[PDB]
Amino acid sequence: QWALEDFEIGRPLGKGKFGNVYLAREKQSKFILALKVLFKAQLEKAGVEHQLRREVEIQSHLRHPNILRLYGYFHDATRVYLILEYAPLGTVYRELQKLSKFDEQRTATYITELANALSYCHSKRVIHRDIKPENLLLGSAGELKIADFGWSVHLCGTLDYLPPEMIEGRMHDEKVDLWSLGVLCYEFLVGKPPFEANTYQETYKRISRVEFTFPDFVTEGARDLISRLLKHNPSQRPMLREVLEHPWITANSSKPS
Ligand SMILES: CCC(=O)Nc1ccc(C(=O)Nc2ccc(Nc3ncc4c(n3)N(C)c3ccc(C)cc3C(=O)N4C)cc2)cc1
Repeated sequence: QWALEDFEIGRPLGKGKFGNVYLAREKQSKFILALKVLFKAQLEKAGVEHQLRREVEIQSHLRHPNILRLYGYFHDATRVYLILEYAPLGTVYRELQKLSKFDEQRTATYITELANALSYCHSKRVIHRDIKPENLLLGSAGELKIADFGWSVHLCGTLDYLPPEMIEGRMHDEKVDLWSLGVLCYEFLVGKPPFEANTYQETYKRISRVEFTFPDFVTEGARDLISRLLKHNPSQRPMLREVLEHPWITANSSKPS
């Protein structure tokens, strides 16, 4: 059992189409968290009510330090309420806007944390998560959090992290997450994703043909990891544990492996 009157509400942390996210506090415990408010009107008007309920079941049964936790959920008259972990330091995207680009040590550490979280996801038969920087949150210690369990709260950015097999409407694997990592790692180091262009058409062209280059300052190890991940055909992409044990990752990250 949970009800709305069990929570004090503070400010909106994000406003969205399918719903909003609020800072909140359970009244008895005084414990800070977040309350996602989704409108049933707009959930049935995309036929996803039982696509949402699957994600609720997915996220509630995931316990991982780098996955945004789902404590519980309830419904009133017309809205679904998700009781969610609050991440005090905001989106990885914002951090990247401030710093422009990340250094090798933070990048590799973030990539470690994602890879662990994703390996865990793959172990629970969860073969894909979205991990664009806007959908990755930061905990109180700066530790990275996969937050995307549907219906998020945020130039050609839509295409930018999609692998060829998806843009091309072919079948897509657990290897999609590897392409995403490739894209993130590049973005962290460079401050731009690898296939950015002024038109969707051009971005497609570059994704499709895997055409990208590195600025001078990117080191050969970083270049090696990224080139290993950005492969057109997904079966050539390395396994998640080849990422956790890559020379550049172990050399530069703090979180062990
Ligand atoms: C000049 C511009 C600038 O830097 N200006 C600025 C101004 C203000 C701020 C700022 O206080 N931003 C901030 C700080 C903390 C959070 N935490 C958070 N914790 C948990 C969240 C969640 N957000 N929301 C919205 C999600 C967002 C995405 C996804 C996929 C999932 C979630 C989600 O499910 N939950 C539960 C959010 C926002 C930062 C920067």
